[PDB]
Amino acid sequence: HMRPFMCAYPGCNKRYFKLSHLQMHSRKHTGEKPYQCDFKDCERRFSRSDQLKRHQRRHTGVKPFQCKTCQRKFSRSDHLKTHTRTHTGEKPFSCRWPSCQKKFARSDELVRHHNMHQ
DNA sequence: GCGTGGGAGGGT
DNA sequence: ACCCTCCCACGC
Ligand SMILES: [Zn+2]
Ligand SMILES: [Zn+2]
Ligand SMILES: [Zn+2]
Ligand SMILES: [Zn+2]
Repeated sequence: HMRPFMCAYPGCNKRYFKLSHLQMHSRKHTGEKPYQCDFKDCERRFSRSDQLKRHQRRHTGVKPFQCKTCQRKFSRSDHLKTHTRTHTGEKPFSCRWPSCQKKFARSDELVRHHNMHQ
Protein backbone atom coordinates (compact mmCIF):
# COMPACT_ATOMS: atom_id res chain seq x y z
CA HIS A 1 0.00 0.00 0.00
CA MET A 2 1.31 3.43 -0.98
CA ARG A 3 -0.12 5.36 2.02
CA PRO A 4 0.68 3.21 5.07
CA PHE A 5 0.70 5.95 7.75
CA MET A 6 -2.92 5.76 8.93
CA CYS A 7 -4.74 8.07 11.31
CA ALA A 8 -6.13 6.25 14.34
CA TYR A 9 -8.40 9.02 15.58
CA PRO A 10 -12.11 8.27 16.14
CA GLY A 11 -14.15 8.95 13.02
CA CYS A 12 -11.15 9.55 10.72
CA ASN A 13 -9.65 7.23 8.10
CA LYS A 14 -7.04 9.56 6.58
CA ARG A 15 -3.76 7.99 5.48
CA TYR A 16 -0.48 9.40 4.22
CA PHE A 17 2.74 8.25 2.55
CA LYS A 18 5.04 10.07 5.00
CA LEU A 19 4.92 9.90 8.79
CA SER A 20 5.43 13.67 9.07
CA HIS A 21 2.31 14.19 6.95
CA LEU A 22 0.25 12.07 9.34
CA GLN A 23 1.82 13.88 12.31
CA MET A 24 0.77 17.30 11.01
CA HIS A 25 -2.74 16.05 10.16
CA SER A 26 -3.42 14.41 13.53
CA ARG A 27 -2.92 17.68 15.43
CA LYS A 28 -6.28 18.95 14.14
CA HIS A 29 -8.07 16.27 16.18
CA THR A 30 -7.02 17.91 19.47
CA GLY A 31 -7.83 21.40 18.17
CA GLU A 32 -4.22 22.47 17.64
CA LYS A 33 -3.39 25.42 15.39
CA PRO A 34 0.41 25.44 15.67
CA TYR A 35 1.14 27.53 12.54
CA GLN A 36 1.00 31.12 13.81
CA CYS A 37 1.61 34.13 11.58
CA ASP A 38 4.70 35.97 12.83
CA PHE A 39 3.80 39.28 11.18
CA LYS A 40 3.47 42.13 13.65
CA ASP A 41 0.09 42.38 15.40
CA CYS A 42 -1.43 39.42 13.52
CA GLU A 43 -3.05 36.81 15.77
CA ARG A 44 -3.88 34.39 12.93
CA ARG A 45 -2.99 30.75 13.52
CA PHE A 46 -3.74 27.70 11.39
CA SER A 47 -3.79 23.93 11.71
CA ARG A 48 -1.95 23.46 8.39
CA SER A 49 1.31 24.93 7.12
CA ASP A 50 -0.16 25.59 3.67
CA GLN A 51 -3.03 27.52 5.26
CA LEU A 52 -0.51 29.84 6.94
CA LYS A 53 1.47 30.25 3.72
CA ARG A 54 -1.66 31.17 1.77
CA HIS A 55 -2.64 33.62 4.52
CA GLN A 56 0.70 35.45 4.66
CA ARG A 57 0.37 36.47 1.00
CA ARG A 58 -1.93 39.25 2.23
CA HIS A 59 1.06 40.64 4.16
CA THR A 60 3.84 40.11 1.59
CA GLY A 61 1.74 41.03 -1.45
CA VAL A 62 3.06 38.05 -3.42
CA LYS A 63 0.69 37.10 -6.26
CA PRO A 64 2.09 34.09 -8.16
CA PHE A 65 -0.90 33.50 -10.49
CA GLN A 66 -1.33 35.86 -13.44
CA CYS A 67 -4.26 36.20 -15.84
CA LYS A 68 -3.19 35.45 -19.41
CA THR A 69 -5.78 37.93 -20.75
CA CYS A 70 -5.34 41.15 -18.73
CA GLN A 71 -2.02 40.28 -16.97
CA ARG A 72 -3.47 40.99 -13.52
CA LYS A 73 -1.86 38.88 -10.79
CA PHE A 74 -3.66 37.06 -7.97
CA SER A 75 -2.59 35.49 -4.68
CA ARG A 76 -4.63 32.30 -5.14
CA SER A 77 -5.18 30.00 -8.11
CA ASP A 78 -8.89 29.47 -7.44
CA HIS A 79 -9.39 33.25 -7.38
CA LEU A 80 -7.62 33.47 -10.74
CA LYS A 81 -9.93 30.75 -12.07
CA THR A 82 -13.18 32.55 -11.24
CA HIS A 83 -11.61 35.82 -12.40
CA THR A 84 -11.04 34.51 -15.93
CA ARG A 85 -14.80 34.03 -16.35
CA THR A 86 -15.10 37.82 -16.36
CA HIS A 87 -13.38 37.71 -19.77
CA THR A 88 -15.21 34.70 -21.23
CA GLY A 89 -18.61 35.97 -20.10
CA GLU A 90 -19.61 32.50 -18.92
CA LYS A 91 -22.46 32.48 -16.38
CA PRO A 92 -23.05 28.82 -15.45
CA PHE A 93 -25.41 29.54 -12.53
CA SER A 94 -28.98 30.40 -13.56
CA CYS A 95 -31.78 31.62 -11.32
CA ARG A 96 -34.85 29.41 -11.70
CA TRP A 97 -37.42 31.82 -10.25
CA PRO A 98 -40.30 32.55 -12.66
CA SER A 99 -39.87 35.43 -15.12
CA CYS A 100 -36.38 36.22 -13.76
CA GLN A 101 -33.82 34.77 -16.23
CA LYS A 102 -30.87 36.08 -14.20
CA LYS A 103 -27.53 34.31 -14.64
CA PHE A 104 -24.35 34.54 -12.57
CA ALA A 105 -20.68 33.65 -12.96
CA ARG A 106 -19.96 32.58 -9.36
CA SER A 107 -21.99 30.10 -7.33
CA ASP A 108 -22.20 32.38 -4.30
CA GLU A 109 -23.73 35.12 -6.48
CA LEU A 110 -26.72 32.86 -7.11
CA VAL A 111 -26.93 31.98 -3.41
CA ARG A 112 -27.11 35.66 -2.45
CA HIS A 113 -29.57 36.31 -5.29
CA HIS A 114 -31.77 33.37 -4.26
CA ASN A 115 -32.00 34.86 -0.76
CA MET A 116 -33.15 38.14 -2.32
CA HIS A 117 -36.25 36.43 -3.77
CA GLN A 118 -37.31 35.47 -0.22
C1' DG B 1 -20.14 41.69 -9.62
C1' DC B 2 -16.11 40.40 -8.01
C1' DG B 3 -11.74 40.88 -5.26
C1' DT B 4 -10.08 38.15 -1.63
C1' DG B 5 -10.04 36.49 2.77
C1' DG B 6 -11.05 31.44 5.94
C1' DG B 7 -12.39 26.53 6.21
C1' DA B 8 -12.39 22.30 4.18
C1' DG B 9 -11.19 18.06 1.46
C1' DG B 10 -9.22 15.63 -2.33
C1' DG B 11 -4.69 14.56 -4.41
C1' DT B 12 0.63 14.25 -4.46
C1' DA C 1 4.33 19.29 3.56
C1' DC C 2 2.67 21.50 -1.00
C1' DC C 3 -0.91 21.77 -4.47
C1' DC C 4 -5.66 22.35 -6.53
C1' DT C 5 -10.57 23.25 -6.12
C1' DC C 6 -14.84 24.16 -3.81
C1' DC C 7 -18.16 26.61 -0.53
C1' DC C 8 -18.87 30.48 2.42
C1' DA C 9 -18.11 34.99 4.02
C1' DC C 10 -17.38 40.05 3.89
C1' DG C 11 -16.42 44.32 1.68
C1' DC C 12 -17.00 48.00 -1.69
ZN1 LIG D 1 -7.30 11.93 11.31
ZN1 LIG E 1 -0.84 37.28 9.33
ZN1 LIG F 1 -7.99 39.02 -16.38
ZN1 LIG G 1 -33.94 35.53 -9.73
